[PDB]
Amino acid sequence: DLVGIESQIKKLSSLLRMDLKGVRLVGIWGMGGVGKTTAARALFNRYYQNFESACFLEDVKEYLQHHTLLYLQKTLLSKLLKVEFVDCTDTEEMCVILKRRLCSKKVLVVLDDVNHNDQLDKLVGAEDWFGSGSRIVITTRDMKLLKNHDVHETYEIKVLEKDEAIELFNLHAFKRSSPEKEFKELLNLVVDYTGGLPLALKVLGSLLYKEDLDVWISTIDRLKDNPEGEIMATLKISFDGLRDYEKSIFLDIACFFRGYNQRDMTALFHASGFHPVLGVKTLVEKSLIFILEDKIQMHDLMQEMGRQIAVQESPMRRIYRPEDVKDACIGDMRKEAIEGLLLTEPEQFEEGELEYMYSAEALKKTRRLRILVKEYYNRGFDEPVAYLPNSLLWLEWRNYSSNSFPSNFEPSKLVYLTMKGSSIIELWNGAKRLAFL
Amino acid sequence: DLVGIESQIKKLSSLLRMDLKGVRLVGIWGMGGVGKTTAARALFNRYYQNFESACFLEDVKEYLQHHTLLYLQKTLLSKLLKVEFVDCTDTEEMCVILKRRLCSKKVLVVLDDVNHNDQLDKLVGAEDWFGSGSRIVITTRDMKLLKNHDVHETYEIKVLEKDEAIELFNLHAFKRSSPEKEFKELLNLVVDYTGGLPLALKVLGSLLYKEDLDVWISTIDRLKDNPEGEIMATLKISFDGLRDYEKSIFLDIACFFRGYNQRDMTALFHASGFHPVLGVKTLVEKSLIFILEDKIQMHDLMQEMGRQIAVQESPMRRIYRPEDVKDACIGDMRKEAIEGLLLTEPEQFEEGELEYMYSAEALKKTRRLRILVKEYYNRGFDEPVAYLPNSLLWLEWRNYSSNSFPSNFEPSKLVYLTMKGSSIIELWNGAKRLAFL
Amino acid sequence: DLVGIESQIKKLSSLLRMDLKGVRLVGIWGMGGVGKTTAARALFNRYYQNFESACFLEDVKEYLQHHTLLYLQKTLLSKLLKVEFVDCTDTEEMCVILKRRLCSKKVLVVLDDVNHNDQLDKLVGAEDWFGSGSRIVITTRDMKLLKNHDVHETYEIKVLEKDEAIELFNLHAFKRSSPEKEFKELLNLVVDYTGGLPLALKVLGSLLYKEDLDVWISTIDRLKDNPEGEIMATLKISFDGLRDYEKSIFLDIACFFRGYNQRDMTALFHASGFHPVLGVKTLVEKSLIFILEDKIQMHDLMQEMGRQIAVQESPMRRIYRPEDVKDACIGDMRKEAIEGLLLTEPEQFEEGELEYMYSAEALKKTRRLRILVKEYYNRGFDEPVAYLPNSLLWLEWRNYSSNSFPSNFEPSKLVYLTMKGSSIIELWNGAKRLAFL
Amino acid sequence: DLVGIESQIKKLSSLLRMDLKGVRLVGIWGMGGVGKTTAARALFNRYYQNFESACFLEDVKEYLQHHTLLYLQKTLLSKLLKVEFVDCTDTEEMCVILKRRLCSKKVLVVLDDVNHNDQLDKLVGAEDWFGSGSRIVITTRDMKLLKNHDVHETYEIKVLEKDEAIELFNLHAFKRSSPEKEFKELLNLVVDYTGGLPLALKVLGSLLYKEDLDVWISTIDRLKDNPEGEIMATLKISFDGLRDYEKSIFLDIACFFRGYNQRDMTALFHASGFHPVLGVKTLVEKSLIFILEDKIQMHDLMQEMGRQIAVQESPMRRIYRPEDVKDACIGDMRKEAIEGLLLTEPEQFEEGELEYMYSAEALKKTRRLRILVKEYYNRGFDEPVAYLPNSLLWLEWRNYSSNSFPSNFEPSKLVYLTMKGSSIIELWNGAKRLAFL
Ligand SMILES: Nc1ncnc2c1ncn2[C@@H]1O[C@H](COP(=O)(O)OP(=O)(O)OP(=O)(O)O)[C@@H](O)[C@H]1O
Ligand SMILES: Nc1ncnc2c1ncn2[C@@H]1O[C@H](COP(=O)(O)OP(=O)(O)OP(=O)(O)O)[C@@H](O)[C@H]1O
Ligand SMILES: Nc1ncnc2c1ncn2[C@@H]1O[C@H](COP(=O)(O)OP(=O)(O)OP(=O)(O)O)[C@@H](O)[C@H]1O
Ligand SMILES: Nc1ncnc2c1ncn2[C@@H]1O[C@H](COP(=O)(O)OP(=O)(O)OP(=O)(O)O)[C@@H](O)[C@H]1O
Ligand SMILES: [Mg+2]
Ligand SMILES: [Mg+2]
Ligand SMILES: [Mg+2]
Ligand SMILES: [Mg+2]
Repeated sequence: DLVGIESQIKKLSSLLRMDLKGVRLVGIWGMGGVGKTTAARALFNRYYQNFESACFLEDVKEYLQHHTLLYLQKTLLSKLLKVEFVDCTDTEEMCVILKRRLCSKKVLVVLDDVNHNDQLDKLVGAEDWFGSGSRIVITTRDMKLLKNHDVHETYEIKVLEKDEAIELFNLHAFKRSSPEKEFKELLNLVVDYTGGLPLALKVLGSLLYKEDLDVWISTIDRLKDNPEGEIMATLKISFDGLRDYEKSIFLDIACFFRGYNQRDMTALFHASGFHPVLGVKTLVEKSLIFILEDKIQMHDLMQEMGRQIAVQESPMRRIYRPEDVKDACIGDMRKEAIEGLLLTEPEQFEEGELEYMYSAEALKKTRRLRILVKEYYNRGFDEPVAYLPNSLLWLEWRNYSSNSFPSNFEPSKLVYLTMKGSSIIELWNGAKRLAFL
Repeated sequence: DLVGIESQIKKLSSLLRMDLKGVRLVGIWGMGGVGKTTAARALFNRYYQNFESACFLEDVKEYLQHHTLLYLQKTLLSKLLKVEFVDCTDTEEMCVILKRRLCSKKVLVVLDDVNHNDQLDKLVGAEDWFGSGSRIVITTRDMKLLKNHDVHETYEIKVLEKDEAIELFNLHAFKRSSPEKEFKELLNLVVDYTGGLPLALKVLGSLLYKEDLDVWISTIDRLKDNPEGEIMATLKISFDGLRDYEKSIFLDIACFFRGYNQRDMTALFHASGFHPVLGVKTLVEKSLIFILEDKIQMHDLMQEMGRQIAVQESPMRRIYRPEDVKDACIGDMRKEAIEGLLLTEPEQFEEGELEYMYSAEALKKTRRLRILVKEYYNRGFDEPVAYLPNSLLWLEWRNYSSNSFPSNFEPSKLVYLTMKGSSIIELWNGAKRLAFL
Repeated sequence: DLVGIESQIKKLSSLLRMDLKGVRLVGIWGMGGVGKTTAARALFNRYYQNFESACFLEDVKEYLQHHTLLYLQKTLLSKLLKVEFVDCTDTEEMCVILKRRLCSKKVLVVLDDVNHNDQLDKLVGAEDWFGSGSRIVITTRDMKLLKNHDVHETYEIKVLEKDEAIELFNLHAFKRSSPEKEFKELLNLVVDYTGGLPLALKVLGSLLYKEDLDVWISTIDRLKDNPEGEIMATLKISFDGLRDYEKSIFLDIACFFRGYNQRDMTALFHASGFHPVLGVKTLVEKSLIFILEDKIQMHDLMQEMGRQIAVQESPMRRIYRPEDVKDACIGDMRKEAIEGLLLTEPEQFEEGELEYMYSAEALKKTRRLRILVKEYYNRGFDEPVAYLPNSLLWLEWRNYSSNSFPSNFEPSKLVYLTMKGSSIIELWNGAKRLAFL
Repeated sequence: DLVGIESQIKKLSSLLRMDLKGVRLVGIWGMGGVGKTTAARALFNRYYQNFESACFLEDVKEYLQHHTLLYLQKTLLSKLLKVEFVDCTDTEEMCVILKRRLCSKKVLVVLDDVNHNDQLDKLVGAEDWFGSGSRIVITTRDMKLLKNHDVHETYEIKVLEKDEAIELFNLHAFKRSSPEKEFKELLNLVVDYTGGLPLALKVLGSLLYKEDLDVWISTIDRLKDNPEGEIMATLKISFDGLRDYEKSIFLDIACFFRGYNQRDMTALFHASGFHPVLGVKTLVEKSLIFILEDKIQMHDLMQEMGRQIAVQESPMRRIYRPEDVKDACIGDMRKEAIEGLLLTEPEQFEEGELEYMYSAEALKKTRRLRILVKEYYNRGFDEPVAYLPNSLLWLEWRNYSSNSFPSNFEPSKLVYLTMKGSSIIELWNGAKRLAFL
């Protein structure tokens, strides 16, 4: 029943101001699941009587997946006015027709989802196409398309809060009734799992409906292990579009470095062949990641998205889970595309797979390796390391069994190296290059 | 000519009762091929004159595969009334229009095939959208969508009986004439092969039409070996939708355990990483399996569906057929993804492949193994077993050649173990964990 | 300009007879490229004035690939009559509407391309839907769909003759002008390459248009080596539809046995796991192969279709070309899926690859082998054979270097064995089974 | 604002002449991104008032990807005249209707994008379908379709010049403002990267819009390394269509031989199994390559297209980049499909990978090899060569360490061989065949 929305009509109304002359373009930028269309619909339903004519569209992306762009703009003209479709086999005649016919009128037009600029150029991209008092609202997942246009104001919509999330989930799961004084702990766990994103609340609300308490705990365990693919598909829509390196940057951040320092992240990505100046800016642009106190923290569910995508890959390019380490010991197949590693606690193998993975002869079979992390305290059952291949960019090691680094090691454009081990005599015998740090 | 249908109009009529006031929702839940649309059509054709207006749809799934949901509900309003299409570029205005326009009327509306709840919410999901006396009929393959709605009554439609199946097949194969007193044995074999499911009778009826007796026996042999893919595609439609573990549960049940005990099945699935509380409930929900006397018996054709799907897979994850055992002896490729086994009668190999498969060195190449079944009496040409890898969850062995279990065996969260062998001195030297049984 | 067509209007007219009362169904069955639609159009254009109303469709397959079956039959009613589309969201109401409205009229209706029986049932499948004097023409690639209906007469259309093919090609290549007294030899070679099938003549006619003589010879060489994929796609349309074994039967016939004896072919296919009673009948049914003097001769272009399809396959299951033999000597990859062989002339290897292929140790790496043919006279540089694996079904060997068969050979349900070699003392030492021959 | 276009209206106007009687067909042939539709639109907008009726279409390819050809020509008739759609379920009746109805009128019709001749035949393919004074304009990517028709004149549109490219990019990047006296060097580099092709200017203009100078240099580096896939997709559209050997010819030219001599190129392609008489002619025909001073120079961006396509391939069939050489040293996988090589400067390996690649034992693992180029001066750290496999067609070697060619070398239908080495005693001991040179 539109919970927490009334606080938004004031914010949207304030941006336009409703007393200025001419045309103003406002862009609503979200996250890909947070309330965007519902907010646009609320504004439409409140102010649609002030103008001579108004129109509203949903999911222009799907509309062009079923129809043609010329047809779409054909309907828009026939919606503002009551006239029937006018024949035009050329798009440009239609653009001139919109300019010539509806210039001397005040209208409100809402766009729901756009991804490329020719959409705006063919539909609403102008300044004098509309008369005085007209308002243009464009909803999109990234502000970049808005930036190329002359959008006066923009609004970024954040996730719901604890009280609002609980209220919405309670509304969906129990529309009339109330929990039988035994679901509060489960309520807290479920809502904490999502952390805003009302789409997830809607999906889970319809799932646990007239379901006994016996299935709720199983649902918690499944959600802990499985990403609940239904929401993951809607998030996956935003993933398609990254060209060559943004996927690698996003996968690197999601798999290993979620809340690390920015400067070291840019140093790593620049030294690894990616382009942080472009990749980081556009990833922030598309609301996949956000910067908070010089960190690159993302949403909880987006991390699960990246982890699942990394898992579904025939060559294991990202090993962080313990069982994937076991699968990587086959040999001659998975070594050539390891592209990273993350050693974990050893009380899951019970046969010495962990010691073999970082052994000398195992590391000679891999040739591309950038990230290697070993984070678990030494029990007293470790072995010295020999190879340390000549391709690493990020090094993290716990207690070091060996006396010092091997003499066959070259930094090889290293970036980050911290050693928490308490047994190191000297780092190196001489003074090597250390071009980057 | 709608055989056996007259007994159903009474059952459907009784549920609504036809004398109550307000609106009542009835959900017809079937199996994916049993008569569902035909029953809905019979009810429609019998009671369509009682109401002011009525409408009927087929295969809403396909309709959205060709059109948009907004267009679909646009036609529904234009069907109840004689008015032309009304322009609305937003779905919500259309929902309000249905509520505002057709509230003060009594109508009958039938939905043929739905899969997601937003379909019902956008089309028929309400209580006061329709006037007094309105009836809503929703046909679907699973009652779960009905459960989220306030459906008053539900009806599950079962397969046809022996007499009805024979009558329908005779109608299709010989619409006017009669069998020439030589097809009765073939008639019994063909009808027994299907076992209800009038779709299979329709498919086979049109195939053996003006065909000589010489081809009938060949058809029986082909049907024994081949699953007759045409029907298998319609059943395959229901398979798509299972998220991650329901496919594994269904494949496990179809391949090995069809009529086993429920409790051991849930113990196996819970111990193997799946979620029986969710998977079993939803598989029963989607009418893929049913529970009869604490068993998990399914339909005969669904078993062939699962077996064929398991066969078409580049990594042989399910070996039950004898020739697949031969193909699994290549080595270094099929061992790493064996994920189960089923040894069969040895009078098909004639070269000792069976003894090599369970040999000591063969079992060291496989690391993931949950189910292993060996069911054939010992001729006197067997060999002792050595490895018995440390990953099994289900064990079944015939006469045991070895004296006792190897000392290198750990139960490894075992679940089921029965030994029909008559040569066992002691199970183990000591007392191990045996956490699960 | 419709060459050779006038001889067909008489044949089609004679079948209906044009003086009978009631409704008659005639089915035109072709080959998949021979003139079918053009013949139907000629009959339509000649007799469309005799009836009150008439209609004609093209490529119902494509129409349902873009529209819905309900829409298709909606247009058919609106074509016979001048009335606008009538609303009906259920197909069955539309079928009853056709029966109720157009029963008392005489019409001519032509169907262009159908593949499944529900098309005919929903559109034209009845006897009293049409009034006296109505004619139904159904064009299809296989008579099986006609057989399930009560088609009175059928006509099979064959390829064009030498004179007609030359005339049509000359019309396409030189619509006004004439060859400059130097293209006659090239004309004969090109027309001989196609051998009828006016679609191929149309494709090649538009390709060699205002092209110099220098490119013509290159075109002949390319056509000799390349199958000219454009026509191959139209033929490929018919390939899709074979379920599991018809593809294997067709590939076996195209690759090796084109003009062999029928009885041995059925013996091979029955002994190899296929079903000749079904496969051969339906392949003849779909006009892929035809029987002439107890042979299985096919069209020339269909053989190139099968050969190309066999070539495009990552596992080399059909080796007949000489360079594929070289590619099959890699080892451990191609042996496990050889599924046949055809040794050819040895003056293309010049390094002894041919002798290695049939060597003893090479044949132990293959386990599935049915067809093996060795047809080239012994120069005096051959070696004795040792293994002769225990899976063959068809054997053909030239001059035999060895004295007799190896003692480790079992017939293994052999079917065909002829030996043209002049050096054989005895076939076997004893008397083995020889279950099939 | 249509920069540089005014010089084109005169050229197009001159071809028709605008004073002749009858109908004339003019074909505009471009490159796949150069201004073609905009030029056609300019001519339309200037001369559309002279005729009774006129029509214009865009992207007929997409129109048939969403609609049917019959529907397309249905709209064309309803555009010239004001009448509503006329029912016709057969295309041929529609063609006769166009001939019968609009013959006695003068019209202007523009086709935007065609790929197959039946499009023209069904729409505009005739001479007397239109009255005196009618003009037909057909825009297409290749003149071959025009050649089959009776097109009187053709116009090929070239890329923009330096001044025009700078003006257009400045218009897109700064529509109102001007560069802040610091972007001139960046302007020159960006425009030089594209070299005409206004589509690339449009794409890059919208990307660097209100972007700081810090991101511009990163964009230059990314464009140097990445092909900017957005434009590459539009160019990729033209790639689809080449049948079997044109792709191989194009990949060979793009990867290695861009500005080489024509005659040696045709000799190589003819000797390698391709058909230069067909392949070269049609590649020039489709405006992928052009001939300049007996060279095969292409556009700069098309070379990046070919290089990227060659890179995205699981079997490395084209090794020219230095890191791909490292990836090709795995062994037993990449050797069997090397199909060419290009050795580069050795100050990128620093471990001796280059010497191993051309070593004796490495070359025995490859069996298909046509092109091998080694272009870097000998530092004094090279090794003699032994194998030189018996399959090469093109040889290029720098300073030769060995005394002479190995005695196990056969020319093997060699084509090109130049040796810049200064240490060669004799080419061969005797006189071998040397069939081709
Ligand atoms: N604050 C809220 N109150 C009530 N319902 C909400 C709220 N936020 C979201 N929803 C519901 O959850 C769903 C979320 O989709 P939403 O309307 O946000 O589209 P969207 O996220 O803009 O679409 P996309 O991001 O894919 O373009 C909607 O169906 C909406 O009904
Ligand atoms: N009892 C019956 N009498 C006569 N015909 C039947 C009977 N049952 C099924 N059929 C025929 O067999 C076919 C089975 O399809 P049915 O009408 O059951 O659709 P459905 O199974 O509801 O579709 P789905 O399950 O894919 O949603 C129908 O075409 C119907 O004509
Ligand atoms: N005898 C002929 N005279 C003139 N033209 C012909 C002749 N036979 C075929 N053609 C031309 O060659 C083409 C062959 O296609 P045809 O009309 O035979 O369709 P079809 O083969 O029935 O289609 P399909 O087999 O794919 O269903 C047609 O476009 C037709 O114009
Ligand atoms: N000289 C020019 N002046 C202004 N704008 C141009 C010029 N040339 C191209 N453009 C713009 O760049 C884009 C290039 O596309 P264009 O109009 O050339 O279509 P096209 O290349 O004919 O399409 P295709 O080649 O894919 O069939 C157009 O949108 C056009 O607006
Ligand atoms: Mg939205
Ligand atoms: Mg149904
Ligand atoms: Mg046809
Ligand atoms: Mg264009």
